Amino acid sequence: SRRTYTLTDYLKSTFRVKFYTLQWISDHEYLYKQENNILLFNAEYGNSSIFLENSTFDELGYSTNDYSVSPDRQFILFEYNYVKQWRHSYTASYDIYDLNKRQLITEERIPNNTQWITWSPVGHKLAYVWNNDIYVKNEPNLSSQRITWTGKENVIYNGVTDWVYEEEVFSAYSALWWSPNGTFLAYAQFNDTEVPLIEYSFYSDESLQYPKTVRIPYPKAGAENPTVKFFVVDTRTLSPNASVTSYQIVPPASVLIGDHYLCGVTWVTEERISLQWIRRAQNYSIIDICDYDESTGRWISSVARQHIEISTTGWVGRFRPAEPHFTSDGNSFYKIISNEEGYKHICHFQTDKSNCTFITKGAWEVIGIEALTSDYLYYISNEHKGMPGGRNLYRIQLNDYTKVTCLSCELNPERCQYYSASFSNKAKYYQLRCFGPGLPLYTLHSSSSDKELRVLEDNSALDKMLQDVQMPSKKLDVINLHGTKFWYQMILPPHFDKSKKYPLLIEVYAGPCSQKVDTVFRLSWATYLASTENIIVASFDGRGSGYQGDKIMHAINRRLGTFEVEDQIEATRQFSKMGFVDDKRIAIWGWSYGGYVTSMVLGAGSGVFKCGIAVAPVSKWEYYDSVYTERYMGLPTPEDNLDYYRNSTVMSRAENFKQVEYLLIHGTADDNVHFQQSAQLSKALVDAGVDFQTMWYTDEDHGIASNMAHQHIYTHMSHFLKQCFSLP
Amino acid sequence: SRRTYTLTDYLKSTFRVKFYTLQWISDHEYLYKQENNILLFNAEYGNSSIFLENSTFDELGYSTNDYSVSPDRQFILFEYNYVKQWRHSYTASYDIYDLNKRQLITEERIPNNTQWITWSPVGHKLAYVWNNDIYVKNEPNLSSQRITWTGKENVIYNGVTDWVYEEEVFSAYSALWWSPNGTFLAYAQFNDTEVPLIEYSFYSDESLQYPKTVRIPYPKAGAENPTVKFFVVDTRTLSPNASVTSYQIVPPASVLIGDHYLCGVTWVTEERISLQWIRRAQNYSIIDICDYDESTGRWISSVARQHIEISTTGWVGRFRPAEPHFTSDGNSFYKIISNEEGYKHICHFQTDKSNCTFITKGAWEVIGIEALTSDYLYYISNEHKGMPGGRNLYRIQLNDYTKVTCLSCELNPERCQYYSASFSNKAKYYQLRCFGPGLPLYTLHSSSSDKELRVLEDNSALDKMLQDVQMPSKKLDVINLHGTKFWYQMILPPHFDKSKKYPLLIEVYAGPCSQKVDTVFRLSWATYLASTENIIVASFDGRGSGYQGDKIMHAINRRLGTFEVEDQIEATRQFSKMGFVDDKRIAIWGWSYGGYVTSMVLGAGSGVFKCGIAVAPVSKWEYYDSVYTERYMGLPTPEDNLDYYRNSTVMSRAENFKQVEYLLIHGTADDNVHFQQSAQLSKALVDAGVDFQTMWYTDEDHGIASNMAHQHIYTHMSHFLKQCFSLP
Ligand SMILES: *[C@@H]1O[C@H](CO)[C@@H](O[C@@H]2O[C@H](CO)[C@@H](O[C@@H]3O[C@H](CO)[C@@H](O)[C@H](O)[C@@H]3O)[C@H](O)[C@H]2NC(C)=O)[C@H](O)[C@H]1NC(C)=O
Ligand SMILES: *[C@@H]1O[C@H](CO)[C@@H](O[C@@H]2O[C@H](CO)[C@@H](O)[C@H](O)[C@H]2NC(C)=O)[C@H](O)[C@H]1NC(C)=O
Ligand SMILES: *[C@@H]1O[C@H](CO)[C@@H](O[C@@H]2O[C@H](CO)[C@@H](O)[C@H](O)[C@H]2NC(C)=O)[C@H](O)[C@H]1NC(C)=O
Ligand SMILES: *[C@@H]1O[C@H](CO)[C@@H](O[C@@H]2O[C@H](CO)[C@@H](O)[C@H](O)[C@H]2NC(C)=O)[C@H](O)[C@H]1NC(C)=O
Ligand SMILES: *[C@](=O)([N][C]([C]([C])[C][C])C([O])=O)[C]1[C][C][C]N1C(=O)[C]([N])C([C])([C])[C]
Ligand SMILES: *[C@](=O)([N][C]([C]([C])[C][C])C([O])=O)[C]1[C][C][C]N1C(=O)[C]([N])C([C])([C])[C]
Ligand SMILES: *[C@@H]1O[C@H](CO)[C@@H](O)[C@H](O)[C@H]1NC(C)=O
Ligand SMILES: *[C@@H]1O[C@H](CO)[C@@H](O)[C@H](O)[C@H]1NC(C)=O
Ligand SMILES: *[C@@H]1O[C@H](CO)[C@@H](O)[C@H](O)[C@H]1NC(C)=O
Ligand SMILES: *[C@@H]1O[C@H](CO)[C@@H](O)[C@H](O)[C@H]1NC(C)=O
Ligand SMILES: *[C@@H]1O[C@H](CO)[C@@H](O)[C@H](O)[C@H]1NC(C)=O
Ligand SMILES: *[C@@H]1O[C@H](CO)[C@@H](O)[C@H](O)[C@H]1NC(C)=O
Ligand SMILES: *[C@@H]1O[C@H](CO)[C@@H](O)[C@H](O)[C@H]1NC(C)=O
Ligand SMILES: *[C@@H]1O[C@H](CO)[C@@H](O)[C@H](O)[C@H]1NC(C)=O
Repeated sequence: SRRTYTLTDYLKSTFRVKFYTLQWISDHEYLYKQENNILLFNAEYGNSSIFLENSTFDELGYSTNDYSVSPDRQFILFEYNYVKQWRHSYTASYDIYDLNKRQLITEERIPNNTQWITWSPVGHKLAYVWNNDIYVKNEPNLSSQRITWTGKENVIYNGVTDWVYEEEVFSAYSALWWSPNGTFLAYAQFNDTEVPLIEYSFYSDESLQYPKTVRIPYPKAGAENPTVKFFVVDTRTLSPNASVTSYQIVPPASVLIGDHYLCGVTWVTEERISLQWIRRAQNYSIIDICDYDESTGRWISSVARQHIEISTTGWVGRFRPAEPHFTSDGNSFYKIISNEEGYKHICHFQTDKSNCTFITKGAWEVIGIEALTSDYLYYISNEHKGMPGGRNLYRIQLNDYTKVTCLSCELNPERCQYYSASFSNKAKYYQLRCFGPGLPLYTLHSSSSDKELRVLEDNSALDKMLQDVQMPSKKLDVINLHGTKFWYQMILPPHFDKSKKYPLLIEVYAGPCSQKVDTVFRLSWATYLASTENIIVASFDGRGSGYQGDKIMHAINRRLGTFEVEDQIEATRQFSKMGFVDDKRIAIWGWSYGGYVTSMVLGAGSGVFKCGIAVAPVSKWEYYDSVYTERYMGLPTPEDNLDYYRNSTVMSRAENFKQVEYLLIHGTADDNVHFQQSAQLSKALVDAGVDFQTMWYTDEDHGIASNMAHQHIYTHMSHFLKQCFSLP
Repeated sequence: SRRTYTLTDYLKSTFRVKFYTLQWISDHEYLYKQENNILLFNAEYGNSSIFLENSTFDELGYSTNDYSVSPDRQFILFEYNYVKQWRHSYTASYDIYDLNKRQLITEERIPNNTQWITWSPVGHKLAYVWNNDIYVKNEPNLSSQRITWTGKENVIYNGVTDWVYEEEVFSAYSALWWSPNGTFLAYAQFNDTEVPLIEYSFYSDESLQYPKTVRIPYPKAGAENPTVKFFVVDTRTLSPNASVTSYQIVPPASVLIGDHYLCGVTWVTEERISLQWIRRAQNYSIIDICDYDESTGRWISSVARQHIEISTTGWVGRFRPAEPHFTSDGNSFYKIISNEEGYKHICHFQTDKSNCTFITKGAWEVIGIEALTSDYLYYISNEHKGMPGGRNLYRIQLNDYTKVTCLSCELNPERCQYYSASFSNKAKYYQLRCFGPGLPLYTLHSSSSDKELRVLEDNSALDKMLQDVQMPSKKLDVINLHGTKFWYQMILPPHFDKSKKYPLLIEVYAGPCSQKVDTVFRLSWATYLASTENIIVASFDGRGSGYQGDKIMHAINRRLGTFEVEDQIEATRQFSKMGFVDDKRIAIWGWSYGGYVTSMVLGAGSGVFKCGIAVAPVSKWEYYDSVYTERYMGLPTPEDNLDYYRNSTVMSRAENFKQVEYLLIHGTADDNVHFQQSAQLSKALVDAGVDFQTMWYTDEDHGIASNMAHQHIYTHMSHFLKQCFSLP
C-alpha cells in the first residue's frame, strides 16, 4: 500500500463496482442474467433453473442490449440496434422469440427504428410506436393493426412524448398505458405545431462535407408550448376493416381553462383510470378519476372524484406532483403531499371525498411509496437518524398508523444507510439495494418474517482490491446558516495530515430539490483528486435543496441564482476557517445547474474563490425550456417575473470574472442546455475585456459521455485545477 | 530607462501611422478628405480649394461612411447605414446630393439595403443593385429603370457576385461594368440553385431567444458550382415602356465544354470589350475580345481575337490570371504571363494575332501593370536589388523595350524599398506610396519631368513618438534549402544581444503565392512581442511562396501540406542553430493558411516546436471552397487527386500533437474557413487522446475583427505564449 486511486483508475473503471439486477415476474420469481443467460430464480428457495441459455443469443445484427419476457411467459422480446436520442428516448429493432416452440417469430416482424414497445399487463399483446404512430399486435406472428395516422416527425407524437415532456414531465419517452387486463390502451398525443425550434450544428464524422443542422421543437421560457390530447382505446374492436374505438378524456374545467400539462396516468381497475393534470404555472394540479360507462364507451368524470393539490409558496411536488397509489378495490388511495409544516408525507385519500388523512408525520420526508397490500404500505424515507442524505425502507400498518417498522435500518448500520427496494408482484418478497456509505450490497428478503434469506451481491471482490489502494475517507456533517442546520460532505485525502493546509474543491449542483450531500458510495473524479492530488472535495446543500421540507426547498422560488448561490459562498467561507484548508486555494465546479451556480459564484466578487469550472451551464433562464424554467421562475414578463429573470443571468456579473480563473466547457450538440448559453456567456466576458479559458466538445451532448470525450474533459479539468493550485 | 511598445500599444493603436488617400478625378486634379471637408487639389501647382465643407455633413443627420462624386462633378453620392456582409460585400442606404443647388435630392431616392452602386464613367448616370436585380438612374431626380427581374435571395444574382466569386474570383462584390462613355452596361449573372448550403448558428445579441441559422450557398471542393452568364445592356434604349435590349456573350468553345468561371472584364472601347474565362480546372484560361456589330446589336467573337494562356506545371496567374491592359485603340494589349523560364513578365499582345513579345525578362517578376500611354508603360516589380520582398515603380519605353527607368528605386533607398503607385488620367502625375522599411511616406510627382513636386505625408509625428520608445529591428536575409535560397525575416528585440539566447516565434502563412517576408513597415503584435517580451519573431518564404517564378511557386501544386510545411521546419531548424536562439523555447503561430501550416508543423513530430497557436485553420481541404481549393489540389476523386486530399488533413497527424502545447482558436461565425474545420480537428484530437487548449469566439467572422474580440484574442495568445515560454 503506497499507490493511490488514479485518474486512470477512475476513467477506465479499473475498480469494478458490481450490482444485481433482477426482474420479478410473479409474487415469488425473478429473472436474472448470469454469464449472458436468463436464469429463473425462486425467491423462497434460491434454487434456479434456465429460462434462456446464453448461446440462444446469436448476435442478431449487432447484439442484445435488453430483453423483455411477456407476462404469460410464452414469449420474450429481444432489443437490439439501440440508437439513443435524448436522455430516455431511442429507437431500436426487435425480435419476438416463441418460448414454447423456442423459435424466432419470422413473419410479421416489428419495424426497424421502433421508438417504443411494450407487452400488455397480462398475456402477450404488443403496443409499439413507429414514425410517431401506434401499433397493436394481438399475436406475435399475426399482423399488427395501425392505431393512429396523424404521426408526423417533429409535429405530431402519438405514443411517445416530445422533447419537453420527455425531459421535464414524464422522464420517459413512453406515452402508452395498457389497461390492467389489456382491454384498453391509453395514450397521449402531443402537438408541437407552434413550438419554436432550437437549431444547432452537428458535424458528424469527418467524412461529412457539409454539417447537418439538427432541428428540435423545444419551447423556451415563455414560448408557445406543445399541446396534449388523451385517448383511451378499446382494443376489443381492433380489426382491419373496423375503425378505431377511442374516447378523448379532457382535463377538468379548472385546468382546461388554459395551457396545461398531463403529468400522470394510473389505471386503478379495468374500468377506472386516474389522470393527473397540472397548469402551466405548475402550482395547481388535479387528479381526475374517470369511470368507464359500459353503455356508451365514454370515460366519465365527477367533481366528487376530483382532488386538487396546490402551492402558494412554490410548485407542486418535487419535480412534479407525486403519483397516486390506489388500493386494490380502487376506492381510496395513498399519495405524498406537504403538511401544514411543509413536509412531504403520505396522505390517505378517499376516491370520492376531498379530505385526506396523513399517515406519516415528522420533520423528515417520505421519498416514495414502493408497495401497497391489503394490509400494509411500504415506503422509503430519509427519517432514520434524522439525516436527509440517507434513505430507508419502512412499512406502516394500514389498520394502525402507529405500527410502522423499519426493515433496512439496522441490517448494516455502518455499511448501509441508503436503500431503494424492489418488491415481488404481491409484495411477498423484496430485494434491498444498499448504496452506501459502505460498498453496495444487494440482498433478498421475505416480507413475511423480514428474514435476511440471502446476499445477492456483496462486492467482496471490490473490497479486496481497495485494501491496497489509499482511498480517501468521506465524512458528512452539519453547519449552521442563518439559523438553519444544513448538510455538507467532504472527501478527504488519505493519511490526512491536519498540520498541512489542503486546497479545496467545492462540487456544486444546488438546483431546486437537488441533493448533493448523501451517504451514497461513489468512485468519482473527486476520489482521484483526494487519493492522488491531495485536494479536499466538499459539497453543500442549502436553501433550495430538497428532502428537507418546502420551507428550505422553496426558498429560491421565483428567484433562481440567489439564495442557493449565496449559501454556497457562506458555506465555503465557513469551511475555509478549518485549519486543514488553504483558504487561498479554493475552487468551485459544477455541471448544468452546477455550472450556472458556479458561474454566479465566481462572478459574485466574494473574493473567496481563486478559480472555477463550469460544465454545460445555464447562463440565462430565458434560454432554458418552459416547463422547468417557469416551474420555478414563472413567466419572463414585466407583469410577472421579468425582473428576476434579468438580474439572474451570469452575463450580468461578467466584470467580476476579472478576479478569478474560469474554465467554460460545453458540448456543441447539447439539446438540453443549448451551446448558445455558453456562446452568449463568452461573448459577454469578451465584451467585458475579461480573459478566461474555454473548451468546446464537438458533437457531444449534455452528458459529454462518449468514451474519448469523457476521458478528455476530466483530464483537462484536472490540469486546470492543478494549474490553479500550483500542484505538481 | 525608456518605454517599450506594449500589447496595449498594439491593441489601442496608441502610435498611429498616417497616410494620404486621394482620388484622381482628371489628368491633373484629385479629391482628398481633409478635416472631413473634401478638398480639390491641383497637382500642377499644388493649390487647393474646398469642394464640400464639413458643414454639409453636420446637416445630414447620419454618420457618413463614404461618398462618391459623379464624374461630371454635378452630384455627390452619400453612403450611410453601412452593414458588412462578407470580405468585400455589404449593403447600405444612399443619398444623392446636388452640388449646384447644394440641396439634397429627395425625390426618387435610392433604396435602403442597396447591394451595389456606381456612377457611369462619364456624366452622372447611376447603376445599382437592389434585391439581386439591377437598376439604372439616368438622372438623380427621375425614377430609376429596372433591368433584371430574376433577382432571388441565395439563388439568382444579377450585378453582384455570389459568395465564391466574391471571395475567390473578383475579390469584389461588384459584378457590373459601364462602357467608357456609358453607352453599354455589362453585368454578370450568377445561378446558385444547385450549390449546397453551408449552415451554422449565429446567436446574435444576448436578448435573442433562439439562435438564428445562417445559410450560404457555398461550394466545397468537388461540389456543384454556381453558373454564370454575361450580358451587355445597350442602355440607349432604356425607357419605361420599352424592353431591355441586351446581348449575351458566352465563353469560347474550349471553355464552354465544361465548368468554367468568368474571371475578368475589361472595356476596350465603346465597341470592343474583353472577357477573360478560365476552366474550372484553372490551368487553362482564355481571353475573348468581342466587337460591337452596329447592324445587329450583337457582340461578336473571332478565333483571331482569342488568346490562350495555360500552365503545365500548376495554375494560371497568382490568384487568377493577370489582366490585359489595352492601348487606347485596342489593337494590342499588355499582360503578365509566365515566360519560358517560369518568371512572370510583361508580354505585348497583338489584339488579332496569337504570338506575343516579352518587353521584360529576368529572374524576378513584374507585380502588375499600373498605367499605360501611347509612349510608356509603368509597372511594379521586385527587380531592384534582386529582393522579391521589395516593390518599385518602373517605366518602360514602348518603342524601345531596352529603355526602362526606375522612377522610385533611388528616391529614398534606405527608408523605402516597397512601393505602390497611383496615376492620374493619361498618367500625367502619380502619387508614390512607400510602405517600408521606414515610416511610410507619400509623395507626388510629375511624369513629364519626374520632379518630386511635393511631399503629401511623411509621418514625422509618428517618428517623434517612436523615438522615446524602444522599438524592435527588422532584419531581412537569406538561407539555403535543397540548393535554393529563400528569404526570411526577423523582428529582433531592442538591444539585441547576439550573446544571450532568446525564445523564437515563427509567424507563418505559407499559402500558395504568399509573401510573409517583405520590407513593409508594420506596427504589429510581433512589435510588442519583441519590444516588451524580448521574443524573436521570424517569418520564412519557402516553396510554394510567390514572386519568385513558377519553379518555387508551383512546387506544392496538387500537394498542399507538404513542401511548404516541410520548409518551415528546416528553416527554423536552422534559425535554432544560430546561437542567439534558445532551442528550448520555439513556437509557431498562424492564421487561416498559417493556422493550417502551423497545425501540420506541430503534427509533424519534428521535436522542434514546443507549442503553437492556430487561428481559424483549414484542417481538411475537402471543407474549403471549390475555386480556391481545386486550383491547387484538383478534384477530390480517385481518378484525380483524392489521395493527396486525404493524407494532407491536420487530423491525419493528430497522434503527434501529444507532444506539444496546442491552442485552437476559431470564430463560430467564420463564413470563409468554416468553424466545422476546427470542430472536426478538435474531434480528431479528443479521439487520439490529445490534450490541448481551445477558444471559440461567438459570432466573430473570419477576421475576429470586432473590437473587444480583437483585443481578447491577442491578449489570450500573449498569455499562452508567455506561459509556454516561461515568461512572467
Ligand atoms: C471643419 O473644417 C475646419 C477647417 O476649415 C476644421 O478645422 C481644423 O481642424 C483641424 C483638426 O482639429 C485643426 O488642426 C489642428 O492643427 C493643430 C496645429 O498645431 C494640431 O496640433 C492639431 O493636432 C490639429 O491637426 C485645424 O487647425 C482647424 N482649422 C481651422 C479652420 O480652425 C474642423 O475641424 C472641421 N470640423 C469638423 C466638423 O470636423
Ligand atoms: C396541431 O395544432 C395546430 C394548431 O397549433 C392545428 O392546426 C390548426 O388546424 C386547424 C384544422 O386542421 C386549422 O383550421 C387551423 O388553421 C390550424 N392552425 C394552425 C396554427 O396551424 C393542427 O391541426 C393540430 N394537429 C393535430 C393533428 O391535432
Ligand atoms: C436580483 O435583485 C434582487 C433585488 O433587487 C436581489 O435581492 C436582494 O439581495 C440582497 C443581497 O445582496 C438582499 O440584501 C436584499 O434584501 C434582496 N432584495 C430582495 C427584494 O430580496 C437578488 O439577489 C438579485 N439576484 C441576483 C441573481 O443577483
Ligand atoms: C502524402 O503522401 C505522399 C506519398 O507517400 C508524401 O510524399 C512523399 O513523402 C516522403 C516522406 O516525407 C518523401 O520522402 C517522398 O519524396 C514523397 N514522395 C512523393 C510521392 O511525394 C507526402 O509528403 C504526404 N503528404 C502529407 C500531407 O503528409
Ligand atoms: C442541468 O442541471 N441538468 C443536469 C441535471 C440532470 C443533473 C442532476 C444534467 O447533467 O443533466 C439542467 C439545468 C437545470 C435543469 N436541468 C435539467 O436538465 C432538468 N431538465 C433536470 C430535471 C434533468 C435537472
Ligand atoms: C486564409 O488564408 N484566410 C486569411 C487570408 C485572407 C490571409 C492572406 C484571412 O485572414 O482571411 C484562407 C484559407 C486558405 C485560403 N484562404 C482565403 O481566405 C482565400 N480565399 C484567400 C484568397 C483570401 C487567401
Ligand atoms: C425450485 O425447486 C422446487 C422443488 O422443491 C421447484 O418446484 C421449483 O420449480 C424450483 N424453482 C426453480 C425455478 O428452480
Ligand atoms: C454460458 O453459460 C455457461 C455456464 O452454463 C458458461 O460456462 C459459459 O461461459 C457461458 N457462455 C458465454 C460466455 O456466453
Ligand atoms: C376485410 O377486408 C378485406 C378487404 O380486402 C377482405 O378481403 C376481408 O375478407 C375482410 N374481412 C372480413 C372477412 O370481414
Ligand atoms: C400560481 O403561480 C402564479 C404565477 O404566475 C400566480 O399568478 C398564482 O397566483 C399562483 N397561485 C397560487 C395559489 O399560488
Ligand atoms: C490654382 O491656381 C490656378 C491659377 O493659375 C487656377 O486656375 C486653379 O483653378 C487653382 N486651383 C485651385 C485648387 O484653387
Ligand atoms: C438556374 O439554374 C437552374 C438549374 O441549375 C435552372 O433550372 C434555372 O432555370 C436557372 N435560372 C436562371 C435564372 O438561369
Ligand atoms: C408608359 O406606359 C404607361 C402605361 O403603361 C403610360 O401611362 C405612360 O404615358 C407611358 N409613357 C411613355 C414613355 O410612353
Ligand atoms: C490541366 O489540368 C488537368 C487536370 O488537372 C490535366 O489533366 C491537364 O493535363 C492540365 N493541363 C496541363 C497544361 O498540364
